[PDB]
Amino acid sequence: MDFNLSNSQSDIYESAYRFACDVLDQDAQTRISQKILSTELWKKAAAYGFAHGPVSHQFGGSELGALDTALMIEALGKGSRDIGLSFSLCAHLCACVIPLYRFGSSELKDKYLESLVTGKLIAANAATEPDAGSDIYNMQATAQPCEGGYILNGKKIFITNAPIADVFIIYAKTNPDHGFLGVSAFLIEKGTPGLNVGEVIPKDCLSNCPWSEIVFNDIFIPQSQRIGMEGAGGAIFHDSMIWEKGCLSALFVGGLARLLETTLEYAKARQQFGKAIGQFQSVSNRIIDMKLRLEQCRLMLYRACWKHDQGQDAEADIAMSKLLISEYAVQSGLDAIQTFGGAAMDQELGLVRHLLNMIPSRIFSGTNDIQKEIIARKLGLRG
Amino acid sequence: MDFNLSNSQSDIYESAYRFACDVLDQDAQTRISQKILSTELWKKAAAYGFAHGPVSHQFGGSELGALDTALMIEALGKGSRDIGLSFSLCAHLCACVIPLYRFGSSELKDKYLESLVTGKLIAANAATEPDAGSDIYNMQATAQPCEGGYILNGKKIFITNAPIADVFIIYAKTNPDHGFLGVSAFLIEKGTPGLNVGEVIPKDCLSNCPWSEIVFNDIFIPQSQRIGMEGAGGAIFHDSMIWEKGCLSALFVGGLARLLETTLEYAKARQQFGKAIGQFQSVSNRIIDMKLRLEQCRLMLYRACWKHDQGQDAEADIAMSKLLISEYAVQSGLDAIQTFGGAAMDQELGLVRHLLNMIPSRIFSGTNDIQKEIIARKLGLRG
Amino acid sequence: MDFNLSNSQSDIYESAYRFACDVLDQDAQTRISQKILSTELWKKAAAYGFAHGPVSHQFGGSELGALDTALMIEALGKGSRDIGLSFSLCAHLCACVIPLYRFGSSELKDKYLESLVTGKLIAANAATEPDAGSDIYNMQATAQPCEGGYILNGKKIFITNAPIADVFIIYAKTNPDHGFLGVSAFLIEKGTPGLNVGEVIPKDCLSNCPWSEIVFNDIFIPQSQRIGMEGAGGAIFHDSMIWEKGCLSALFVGGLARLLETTLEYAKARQQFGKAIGQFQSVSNRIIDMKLRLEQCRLMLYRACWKHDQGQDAEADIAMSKLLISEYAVQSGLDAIQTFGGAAMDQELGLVRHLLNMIPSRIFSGTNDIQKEIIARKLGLRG
Amino acid sequence: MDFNLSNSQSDIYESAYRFACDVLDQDAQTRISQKILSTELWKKAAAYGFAHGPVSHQFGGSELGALDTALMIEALGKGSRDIGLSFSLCAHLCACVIPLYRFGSSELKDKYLESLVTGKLIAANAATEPDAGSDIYNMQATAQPCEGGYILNGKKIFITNAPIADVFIIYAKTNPDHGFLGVSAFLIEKGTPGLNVGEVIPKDCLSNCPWSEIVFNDIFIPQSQRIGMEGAGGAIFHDSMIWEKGCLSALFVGGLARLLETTLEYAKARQQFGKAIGQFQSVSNRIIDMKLRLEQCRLMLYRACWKHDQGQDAEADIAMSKLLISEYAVQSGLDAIQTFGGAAMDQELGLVRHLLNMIPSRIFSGTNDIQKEIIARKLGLRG
Ligand SMILES: Cc1cc2nc3c(=O)[nH]c(=O)nc-3n(C[C@H](O)[C@H](O)[C@H](O)COP(=O)(O)OP(=O)(O)OC[C@H]3O[C@@H](n4cnc5c(N)ncnc54)[C@H](O)[C@@H]3O)c2cc1C
Ligand SMILES: Cc1cc2nc3c(=O)[nH]c(=O)nc-3n(C[C@H](O)[C@H](O)[C@H](O)COP(=O)(O)OP(=O)(O)OC[C@H]3O[C@@H](n4cnc5c(N)ncnc54)[C@H](O)[C@@H]3O)c2cc1C
Ligand SMILES: Cc1cc2nc3c(=O)[nH]c(=O)nc-3n(C[C@H](O)[C@H](O)[C@H](O)COP(=O)(O)OP(=O)(O)OC[C@H]3O[C@@H](n4cnc5c(N)ncnc54)[C@H](O)[C@@H]3O)c2cc1C
Ligand SMILES: Cc1cc2nc3c(=O)[nH]c(=O)nc-3n(C[C@H](O)[C@H](O)[C@H](O)COP(=O)(O)OP(=O)(O)OC[C@H]3O[C@@H](n4cnc5c(N)ncnc54)[C@H](O)[C@@H]3O)c2cc1C
Ligand SMILES: [Cl-]
Ligand SMILES: [Cl-]
Repeated sequence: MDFNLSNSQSDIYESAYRFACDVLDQDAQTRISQKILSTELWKKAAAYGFAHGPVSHQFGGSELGALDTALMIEALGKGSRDIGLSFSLCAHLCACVIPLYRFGSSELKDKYLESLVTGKLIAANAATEPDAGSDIYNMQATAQPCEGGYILNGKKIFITNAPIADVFIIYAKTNPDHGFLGVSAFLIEKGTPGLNVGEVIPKDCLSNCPWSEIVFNDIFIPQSQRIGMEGAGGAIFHDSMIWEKGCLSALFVGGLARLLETTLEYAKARQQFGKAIGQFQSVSNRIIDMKLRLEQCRLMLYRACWKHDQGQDAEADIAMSKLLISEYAVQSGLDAIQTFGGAAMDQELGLVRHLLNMIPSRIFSGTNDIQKEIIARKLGLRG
Repeated sequence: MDFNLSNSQSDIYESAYRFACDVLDQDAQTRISQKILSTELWKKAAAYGFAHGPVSHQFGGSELGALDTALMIEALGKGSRDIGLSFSLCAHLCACVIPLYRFGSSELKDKYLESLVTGKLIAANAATEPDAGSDIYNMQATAQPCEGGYILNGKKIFITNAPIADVFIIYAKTNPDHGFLGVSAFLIEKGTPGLNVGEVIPKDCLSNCPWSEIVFNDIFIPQSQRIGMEGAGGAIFHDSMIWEKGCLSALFVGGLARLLETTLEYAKARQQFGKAIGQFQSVSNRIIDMKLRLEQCRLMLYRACWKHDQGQDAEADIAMSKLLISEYAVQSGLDAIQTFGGAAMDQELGLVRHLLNMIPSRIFSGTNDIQKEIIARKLGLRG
Repeated sequence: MDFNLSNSQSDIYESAYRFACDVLDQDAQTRISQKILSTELWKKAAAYGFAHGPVSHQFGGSELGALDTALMIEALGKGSRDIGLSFSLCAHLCACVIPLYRFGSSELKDKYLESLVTGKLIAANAATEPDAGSDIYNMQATAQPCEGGYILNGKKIFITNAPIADVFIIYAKTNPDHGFLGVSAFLIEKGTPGLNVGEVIPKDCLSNCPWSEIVFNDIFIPQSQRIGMEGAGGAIFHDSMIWEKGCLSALFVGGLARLLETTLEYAKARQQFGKAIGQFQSVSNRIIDMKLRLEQCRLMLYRACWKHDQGQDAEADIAMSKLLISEYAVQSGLDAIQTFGGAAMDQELGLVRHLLNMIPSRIFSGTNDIQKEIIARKLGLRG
Repeated sequence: MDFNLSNSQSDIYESAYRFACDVLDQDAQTRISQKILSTELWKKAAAYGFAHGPVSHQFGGSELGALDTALMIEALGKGSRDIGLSFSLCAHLCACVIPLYRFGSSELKDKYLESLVTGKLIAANAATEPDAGSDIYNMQATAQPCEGGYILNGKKIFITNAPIADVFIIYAKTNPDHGFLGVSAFLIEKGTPGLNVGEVIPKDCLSNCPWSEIVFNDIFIPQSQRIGMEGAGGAIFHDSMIWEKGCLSALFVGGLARLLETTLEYAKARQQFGKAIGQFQSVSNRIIDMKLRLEQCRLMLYRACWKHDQGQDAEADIAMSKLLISEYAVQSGLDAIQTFGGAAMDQELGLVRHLLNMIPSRIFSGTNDIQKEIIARKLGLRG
């Protein structure tokens, strides 16, 4: 048992933190105010290494493990206020780069993977539908096999990066049943006939991270664009969620570390009744809760990633981490606001915007109720 | 013991609800989107009766008790999405109209009170300072007595309605000590030399309800503009907070009643896994919490107002109501968002904006930690 | 709307409180220490009126409504430390006296009801089985119709008062289906051939309130011992639970009122660090929670009972009250213990025994998860 | 970073677990029922190694680090139902053996330490007084220096093991001020003139772990019985609490691991409504909370002990662990009871007794409010 980072891991974290502070956080307030996702800045961050993860050197990646990748993303979360951009970049990595690397043919990787790893192409992951969110195997988009490939029809919604993506990793039914083997994955390029990408739909949470719906009207998918085997898509989707749920969630751990530091500084500096407000137990009790949450969920995250790196079954640990991080991030957001009082209603300081940005952490990649269904199944309660 | 409204009270509630739906809620989405406070619409609502409260018929009021006034404001909260406007109107009523009615001289009431009651003049309440929020008796603005009145200097912050107000109810020190008798209240008109009203400072919560800072640079206050006796201001401020804390908080009870209805409708209609999502206990358990909260805090509010109407000491009951309503409003906001999942990130439906609008309820008129200090004192724990 | 008791209700409460303090609470510590249920003392309390409730004067009752009955039981809970005895007496009233009064034939009432009302006979309610607790319609005891009545077989468990009861109100299947109409109710006397009443089974919660299992080995039930019509038993059981869940739960409201007074007195008197421990916000924040809980659940209880008295549908209100009272009673038990620190480990003061006595409130008459299923159904979430 | 135990640590844990199951847990139910602390069995466990900890081989110890010692005690907590005995043995180790080893003179260690390490003498730690619990530096017992040593007077309360102890580690004032340097520690033998050990005072929590008060009436303490330097006692007390708070708290982590296994087995086996009760989300959501708590507080405990072993400052980490473990142990106790329903009221299964045994974990060695004061001070909020 050892609770230190390796020297390599300390360097990865500190380098990522410096990049997030010195490059991404510069001029963040203007981009946030204007709801701008700068794709030039996104591509710099991708190329710096935030789009690399476990990808091999052959395709321009860094062969990072899960703990290394989570540490990099934790630094990003602590160092940059522009969490919309960071969420966009990490969704591309965890839900698009990594599945293509893990399941795509040599031909598909040779054509697209280095471009996705190095900041040349942006990808979006398209699985959720109007009638298939938590119940993702109810998806109704169909990739009907035909001569030469598939005919694709359907509608996908809530698709992060769709308005800016060059390629789409799309999940659709290649068989009528709701089984583990009815879903397949495909890579489709922007501009393919019949791919209709909707306009950006604004939101108040992660408000500069673009999403939209996409509609497939009789798209022809060439056989060679299928990712993995026929029917693998349920398993490919599942695997990609595991990566997203652990590593991507590290963003909110780093965000909580930044929030706690900001909150402690204010509670020491702001005086009422002749003393720092942190001297009143109502105030310090909440801040202590924020610190307890941060230490607990960080350790759970690190252990989940470490278990994956060891080749152990980490499915329940990752679901537990996802759940704790997101619940703790939202509640600590509210606790920080309450520490600042009326001063929390300053848009520049951004405490309310920070809370808005944490609200979706309990929803993306599977809600926290679905995390508990996963844990319940692993505990043997769904027999 | 009786838990029915009177017929008079049912009529007051239903008339207020119809006005909020048929007048104020029309075109609310455009005003919300554009961050517009329509003063023409505000004045219609004031004149309809939302600026009347307990004021006598002599000054154009309706002689409502606290329970009647709270019921009217509950209807406003349920019926209109434009809670920024409603908060603006109720702050004018509870913190400006009512103290002037209760403490001002016949001369001051004759000059200003009917105008404030009937939608002709807008008022702002100015007590909080940079170094005096919870510790309001630390306020440093000084009204130094002189020949003919007072010389006023100081700075007030977080002042609801200041950018649109015609008159300001201002609290300042007329004596150096932090005692119950060091503070006095004054009415000052917009345009008085030395009154410098700051520009609107935007916020994400209650985002169309304007606030700003105001600065006093050697304002001369004529003696006849003092509200109540010299030193009454601590007691006048306290009394106005009691009215604000009970009646004004009813807005968030009505808002919770609307939110619960919206949430129940969705949980019955949205299906996943072959059934309505309300059939899963994770989902229904949260909605039941929202319903438990609504019923409990509504009863506590009604009893607090009823006690006031009976002439009983309601101070602790009002602090308890303020605390429960605001905590429950925020947590139910988060519960509704979690019920809708990704669909909660629709700006038109407004579930995230609703949460933003509830966040300040735990802060205005005294934070919830200060409510617990008040209750602790009434329980004998501050002896 | 009115939050005062009537003069009649104030007298009922104060008379019950005096009886609980001056008769039942005397020598309670010895009976508690020795795990004694004094049936002589029980019968005095029954005859005083705690076994009367809504029963008509014809059978020696007081024709109390639900709110009156709940107030009497609240006083009992506040005034007597011997909550095991009080629970025993209220179970007899709410689950045995009242169903017999509401559903039994003139012949059955004439034979047994005045004796049960006036402290002459003790009754036990026997519905729960090893395979039928929350799922009460799965009960497997069978009352097979035959010439002259029924042949009864089965086993009932968790039966309050069975070791001391003279008569048993028993629920059993008269038809094979799990429907609303498969269950019937019967009154059976102690000593009937084939009625095998088990020995008292000790417990640490409500430890002097006796319970045991009972077994039916081919009991012959005469036709005239059926309570209500054939198949009414599901509805009779349901109705009796409504009475038990509202009125009987008042015991724990009165117990919380006593606990809060004890806790406030200690927090004012116990000094550390040069002041009363109630002056520290960690301490006063918990006590304030106890007070918030007490006021909220008392109002919910009173409204539920008042709605019943008005002839309105009170089913959801009663389930909400049951849930709030019991959750609040347990958590306030823990909060009081934490206020006293090591001093809470005094058996005479009884703070730990009080917590033990509250633990079963979340279980009897339907667990709190079943209360939420009931509320969910009334909210339309079980369609 | 590594989350595996070493092979040595796995052996320590498994050996301790086997001893707790195969020796201490045998016949535990009889001892629990009879409120028996078997000193013969206690001494076997001490000699097995539970009284060794970090003590050197010179005095018969095992030179364990904090993580090793915490693992041994975690196994004890999981393997033996007789947590009263385990608490007694661990209090002797952490608050008496370890301070004597760390601070006592060669002469005092040579005379007493091997006997305490090996199961020959039992010790009690006596610091708390009627007016000095959380405010331990208010203690009023005085050790007035005189020719040859000290004259001791005072009263100590809540003293674990006092009715069975052969020696007492006693803290008293050697100087009038409440400073870090006013308190000294002394070892006093049973039977010393003027040492009046009270009779066992029963309690419902940890009910077979004996405690009592002790009174000093003009005891003469020889100079050579002082432990450490004059005035070290504040620092010796503090150090002993650090050991007690981390390692001793591991008992409740192991107890939670056992409780969760018992609870999962029941939730899989008990059926209602045609399925295992674990299939209902109200039920599985609570069990998942128990599992989340166990994993989080175990990791926090291990890291606190590891930090100590690394020579790092672990004071805040230990206070956080103490707080989380004890809060989680109590709440999981209530969650297990609610999972079992009426079946939790079985004394043999012991779910209610388990809860009683966890209640004091939030109080011993400093309440959880004092843990938050410690963390607040380490966070810089008490400047
Ligand atoms: C910021 C963000 C980015 C996203 N990016 C993408 C993307 O890039 N690609 C993509 O394909 N999708 C994306 N999604 C969609 C996300 O996958 C869905 O929002 C998620 O699967 C939940 O589905 P839903 O929103 O339809 O909620 P629903 O499934 O309708 O859930 C509604 C409520 O019902 C509860 N519920 C549903 N089923 C159960 C059950 N069995 N048991 C208990 N409770 C249940 C839910 O927990 C929730 O409380 C994104 C979502 C967000 C918030
Ligand atoms: C929507 C809104 C509208 C407002 N409108 C007006 C207006 O119209 N006129 C006007 O004069 N003011 C107005 N205010 C200001 C409001 O009165 C102050 O925000 C409030 O008094 C709290 O003061 P503060 O913001 O400086 O917080 P602070 O007092 O700095 O509180 C910061 C934190 O310290 C805690 N704290 C402070 N003292 C204690 C203590 N003794 N014990 C425990 N905790 C403590 C607080 O609870 C809070 O968590 C408005 C505020 C809001 C949010
Ligand atoms: C003090 C006390 C006195 C009692 N007196 C009597 C008496 O006099 N007469 C009599 O007949 N009975 C009596 N009972 C029994 C009581 O009725 C049962 O304990 C109660 O019905 C719960 O059943 P159970 O204990 O078998 O729990 P179970 O039904 O086994 O419940 C176990 C767990 O599963 C949960 N669960 C079960 N079904 C669901 C579901 N659909 N959804 C979500 N969660 C679920 C439960 O909430 C609980 O958490 C008494 C019980 C107590 C504690
Ligand atoms: C099982 C058990 C075994 C024990 N064994 C020993 C032993 O062997 N030797 C020995 O010397 N002692 C022993 N103790 C005593 C223990 O040290 C004291 O119980 C503990 O120090 C708390 O003191 P107290 O009980 O007087 O509570 P108090 O100090 O009176 O606390 C009462 C309440 O006030 C709160 N409070 C007090 N001060 C503050 C503050 N500044 N800020 C916020 N809240 C505050 C407390 O948190 C608590 O909620 C034992 C206690 C227990 C439960
Ligand atoms: Cl405090
Ligand atoms: Cl469910």
